[PDB]
Amino acid sequence: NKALLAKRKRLEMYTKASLKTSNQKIEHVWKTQQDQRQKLNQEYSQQFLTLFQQWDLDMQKAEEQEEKILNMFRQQQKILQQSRIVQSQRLKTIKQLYEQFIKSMEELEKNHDNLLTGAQNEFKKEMAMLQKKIMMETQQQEI
Amino acid sequence: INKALLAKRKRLEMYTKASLKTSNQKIEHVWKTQQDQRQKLNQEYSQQFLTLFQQWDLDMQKAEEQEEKILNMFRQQQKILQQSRIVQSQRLKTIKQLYEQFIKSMEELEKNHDNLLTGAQNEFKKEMAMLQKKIMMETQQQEI
Amino acid sequence: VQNMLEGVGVDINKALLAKRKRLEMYTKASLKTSNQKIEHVWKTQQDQRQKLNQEYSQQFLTLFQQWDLDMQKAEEQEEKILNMFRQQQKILQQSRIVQSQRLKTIKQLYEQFIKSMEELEKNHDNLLTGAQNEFKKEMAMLQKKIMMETQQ
Amino acid sequence: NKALLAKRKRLEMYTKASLKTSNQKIEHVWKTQQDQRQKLNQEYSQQFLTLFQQWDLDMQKAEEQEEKILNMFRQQQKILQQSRIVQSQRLKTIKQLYEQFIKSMEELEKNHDNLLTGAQNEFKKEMAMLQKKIMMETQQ
Repeated sequence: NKALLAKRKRLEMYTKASLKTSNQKIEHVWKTQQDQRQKLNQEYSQQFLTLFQQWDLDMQKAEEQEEKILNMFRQQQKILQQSRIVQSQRLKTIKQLYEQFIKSMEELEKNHDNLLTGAQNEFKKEMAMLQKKIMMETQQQEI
Repeated sequence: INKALLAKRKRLEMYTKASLKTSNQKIEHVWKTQQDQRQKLNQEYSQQFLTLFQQWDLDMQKAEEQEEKILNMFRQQQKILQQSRIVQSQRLKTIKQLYEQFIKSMEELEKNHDNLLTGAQNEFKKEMAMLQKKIMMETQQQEI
Repeated sequence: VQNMLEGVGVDINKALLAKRKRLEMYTKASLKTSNQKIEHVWKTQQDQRQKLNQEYSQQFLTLFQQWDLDMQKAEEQEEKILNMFRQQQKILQQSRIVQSQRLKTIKQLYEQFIKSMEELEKNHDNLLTGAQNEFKKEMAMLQKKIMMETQQ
Repeated sequence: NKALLAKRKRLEMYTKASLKTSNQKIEHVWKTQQDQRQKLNQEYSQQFLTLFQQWDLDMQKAEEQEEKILNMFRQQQKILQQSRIVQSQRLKTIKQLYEQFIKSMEELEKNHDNLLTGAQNEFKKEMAMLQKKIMMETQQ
């Protein structure tokens, strides 16, 4: 009976050990599956993170280049506006110079008119004197 | 005799006066003609220059209007370029957030599943232990 | 008497075989059931992971479809910007050609004006010469008349 | 009659000289006035020539600057275009990576199904051996 109980205890210990091992092997299958699902998620998350980081950097570069264009345009828009302003001033200058030219010609005409009248009056006196000389030197004297 | 001589003299003097008056008037008409032609020429060109200046002023008014349209067009194009960048950044944020939500939902599901699996595994262990205990008790030699 | 104990032994071995067969049948059935229950937990978990994937895939598909449509609209906007610019670029280059012509026109009219004044001066020189010569013929005729008539 | 002809010739010579002198003095007034009109034209022509030259140069620079703005616009139309192309590629890349991810998870599910089946079958063999051992040893 001591032998009987020793045999029973031996079989019970072996059963306990066998169940423990068989269950642990199944537990390792769950852990493997879980490891592989997490590994797959980590691999794709790294790839998505790389894409999102590259996209964010490209948007930062695009913002930087917009700033460069705005500055370039600001400068060129000022030069273009000034070149139009100068042309409008040029038109005003030519119109004013033309009016000045016409006015100078009118002032000169008035001066010339008065000088010509004086010269014409002298010419008339000279011609009258010439005819008076001819008349007096040819005319028959009174008897 | 002297009355006749003086009448002849008076006649010649009147003719001389009339001739000088006419000859001088003809020269005076040359001055007036020259003056007329110079003024006519100035008036003709002034009218032409005025037409050109008026047309030029209107064309400068149109050129300023069109210059404003093309600069506005560039500024409007910049608005489109800037907006498309802003929308892209929003899109990136939306996709990034949806991806993080997906990963988080999978992690939450894993935690729920872990607890459910532990419970099921414990029941399985009890059933296997019960099965082996049944085999042992039904086969074993009884105490004497 | 020994034959009896031996005959008892056969009935013992028959009983032993029957007991073993019964336990083997029960074990087979129990392992099958216990494994099936675990398999169902696995299938449930797998169903819920697939359901989650299907739900997110639908949401990602919506985002990608909306993005594709927005790129089609952006291509439409880009085409209108070009077309409005092409029209405006033509009007602007035409304006600049006209103002170039205006400078040429004014420069030519100015040169024509100066040349006309020079030509008029030359014509006026001939009108004065002609008038002075006519005056010189009239004075000679007048003197001839006075001379001839004062001798009479 | 010799005296009469001498007198006439003297008066004719004087008249010719007087008309010549009087006309020359008027001609000089005319030439002076003409000189002053010609001088005035030359002064203004110099000023107009300067303005026209400067205007021509300013129109050359205005043409070049307009060209720069039109060029700047054309360069941005290319950037807005290359923005649309890069976006479409980016969308394609993300969409493909997402589909790959979903497909990989489906493939993993199928592999995991086989790992569980295999483990369950090994477990069944282990329990059968264990029962056989208990049975054989409880009789001996």
